[PDB]
Amino acid sequence: EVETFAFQAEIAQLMSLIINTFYSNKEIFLRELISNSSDALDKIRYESLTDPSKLDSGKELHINLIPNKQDRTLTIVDTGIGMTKADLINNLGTIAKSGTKAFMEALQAGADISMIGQFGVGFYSAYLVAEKVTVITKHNDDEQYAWESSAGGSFTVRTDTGEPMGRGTKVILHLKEDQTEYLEERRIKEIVKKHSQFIGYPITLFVEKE
Ligand SMILES: CNc1ncnc2[nH]cnc12
Repeated sequence: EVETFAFQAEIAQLMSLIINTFYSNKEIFLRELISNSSDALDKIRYESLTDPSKLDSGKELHINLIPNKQDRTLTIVDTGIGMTKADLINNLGTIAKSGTKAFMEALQAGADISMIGQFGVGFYSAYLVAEKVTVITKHNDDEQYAWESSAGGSFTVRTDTGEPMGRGTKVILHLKEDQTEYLEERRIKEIVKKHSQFIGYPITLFVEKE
């Protein structure tokens, strides 16, 4: 059972702008997604301070980066608070409609695309490098779901049959054919050290057999 939804018009326009604008500094996508994971780990931590049973689904708090050259995917995994089905449908827990309107107003007044995170919609910078994004997520108060979109104005939500993750979110980037540099260990390391060196959770870069 798969359900299909239309993006609100402002989010559809934001995604088409990210996909079709000439902008060379694409590497900022990974900074924005690591920051999103850190915010979600802060949230489950705060809830656990008064109710430790919230970590019955997993006590480790971390971020993993997993490249796969055979599938041409780069995946970002966190053990944060996760998303309910309502959260996924509601623009992955963001205020994306008003955030877009601010981002547009800022771009006209001189800002550039790398400031996207200051408006609450940094998740959509994934489309600088991906042609499709799949999101797997599990919140303590709901079941495991998969969200997916290739842009084009719609997304799908379904109940996920894959491996149970316990609690958290997985962002799988199906990369554009000319953006494979972001599967290389040296390149990922460079980007993390430049943009994310003070994140307060351990970041582990997996390697491959090759
Ligand atoms: C983008 N929305 C998110 N909500 C909850 N956990 C996450 N981890 C990465 N992105 C998120």
